[PDB]
Amino acid sequence: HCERLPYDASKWEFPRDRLKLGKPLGRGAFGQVIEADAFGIDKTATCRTVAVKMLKEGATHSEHRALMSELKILIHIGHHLNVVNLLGACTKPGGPLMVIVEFCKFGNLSTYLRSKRNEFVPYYKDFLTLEHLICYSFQVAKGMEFLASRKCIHRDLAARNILLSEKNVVKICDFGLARDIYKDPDYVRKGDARLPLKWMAPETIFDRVYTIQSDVWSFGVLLWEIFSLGASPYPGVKIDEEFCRRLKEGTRMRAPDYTTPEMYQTMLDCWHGEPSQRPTFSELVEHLGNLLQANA
Ligand SMILES: CNC(=O)c1ccccc1Sc1ccc2c(/C=C/c3ccccn3)n[nH]c2c1
Repeated sequence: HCERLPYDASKWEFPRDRLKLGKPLGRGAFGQVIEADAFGIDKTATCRTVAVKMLKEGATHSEHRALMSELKILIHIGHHLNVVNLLGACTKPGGPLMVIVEFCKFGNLSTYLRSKRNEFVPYYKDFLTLEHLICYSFQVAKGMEFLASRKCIHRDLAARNILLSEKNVVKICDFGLARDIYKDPDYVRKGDARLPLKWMAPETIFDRVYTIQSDVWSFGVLLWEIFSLGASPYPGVKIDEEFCRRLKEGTRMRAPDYTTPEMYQTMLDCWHGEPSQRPTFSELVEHLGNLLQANA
């Protein structure tokens, strides 16, 4: 019910003429994220690279409403290291709605990890290591625990919606309308929708129920993506009625190439058939914290 939420223009509004729009970072049918240079958005009189979401030719007022509600929910959520943070917005009539968040130098985590297969050692400068992988996992759990604390759920948690910034900081985001879900193989036709089926819990697939505990299922798939170094889930499996049936039956992915035994058990835990029996994000934070320390 985001339509009832506040937008405080005195706090968030940023002049469109102080934004210099650059190259696209992601394009969907109706939306896009573009790299931009912003003058003084978060520090007095200093230029800052940012990411701005706005609509595209083809969009209608209903996409505009959805983008406005995205802005309001980002205000409600507030700041945490492990979520992409809102820096401002352009909402003034006469120009397009723009939602401005921090820029994350390395882009999405799925693409990034997939590029590091020849630059990974379990235990070489700028090589990824097992510690990196556990560290990213822990950070995303911290960010999700934070989102849950705000009574929000993600609904599209996946490595493609995690960004890598400087100093090995990862941030949860959602490309949303700025992803071409009609051309993206990760989204599969189900009725009138294109859904991220490989990341979805059985209750979401079958009952269209979304909760924080269904986000936990997705987090388990995210873990598999991290510890496969950006591989595509359910390798060599057609995503159809048979896939969904077997998932309800209890079929799970095998251990990915770069996992530890306890990381794989954590994936299986997140994939409990019973939502209430999956760990919470708070439990995951504690566990991943211990695993990180054990690695060190
Ligand atoms: C919930 N809404 C959002 O997450 C959101 C809001 C406003 C603007 C964008 C986003 S999502 C997003 C997507 C990509 C980014 C990037 C960087 C992308 C990048 C960087 C290098 C190479 C390729 N891509 N930084 N920040 C981003 C935020």
